[PDB]
Amino acid sequence: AAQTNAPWGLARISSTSPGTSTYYYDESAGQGSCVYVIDTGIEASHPEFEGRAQMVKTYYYSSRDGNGHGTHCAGTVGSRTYGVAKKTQLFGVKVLDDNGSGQYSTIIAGMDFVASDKNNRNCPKGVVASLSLGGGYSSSVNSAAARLQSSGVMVAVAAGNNNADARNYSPASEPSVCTVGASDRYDRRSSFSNYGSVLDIFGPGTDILSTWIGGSTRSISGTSMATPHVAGLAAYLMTLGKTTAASACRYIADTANKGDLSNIPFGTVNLLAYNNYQA
Ligand SMILES: [Ca+2]
Ligand SMILES: [Ca+2]
Repeated sequence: AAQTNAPWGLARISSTSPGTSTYYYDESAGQGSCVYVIDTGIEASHPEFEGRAQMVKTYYYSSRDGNGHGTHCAGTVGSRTYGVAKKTQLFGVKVLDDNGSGQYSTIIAGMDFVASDKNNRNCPKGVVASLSLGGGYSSSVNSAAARLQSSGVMVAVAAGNNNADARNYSPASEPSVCTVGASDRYDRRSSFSNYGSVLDIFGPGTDILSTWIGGSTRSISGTSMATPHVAGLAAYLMTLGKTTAASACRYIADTANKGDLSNIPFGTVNLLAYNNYQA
């Protein structure tokens, strides 16, 4: 299948070179996989989700996304027009309030929730979690991410938007998960993206168009935007049977576009997520 006039980041992960505008993908489109979006929530009634999204847990007074971040990033995972894996099932877990903030104790509880809730869901091709959040280093937050990964969930996390070494941020600095940096449409590291030896992969992160609350759309930038491209790609590749939750991050790094990015400091991987699609 091919989506013409696609958002640049979708086209970028289906191409060996920048500057294309078609997103090529296998029709299976992540069907049978499930992706938890752990964020501000999901506006599940947005037409772009086609009924494939639902809120399963909130830690505040409502389940509604009053912010937009969670709806945006879920749309990059699996909305019809803006998503990588267009037939996946999306579950929302609201660990951030409508101002986009959350306590570490709540974030940890949300990850432990996913590790157990997945056992109650029908996800025959596997389970992914997308965490576009982060803050200062916390061994307790890292441990919670490691637990989620160990339980059988492919965990993708943002490297952070500080233009610094990701070793000082959590859960980015936890080695056992998939830590995602951000790139722009000209194959430069996004000027805000963290770096360091703990990064596993880069994905598109500058000027990412996706769903927004109020049934709308908008374009925003961050490593928070890059992470759902990798989460969607993992769900897409697990549905195809090419990899599992335990090895998906390694498989994506193995099959990435290598050496394409500019302004990558020595010691950081030069790997850009790529779906290797051949019609
Ligand atoms: Ca290339
Ligand atoms: Ca890693």
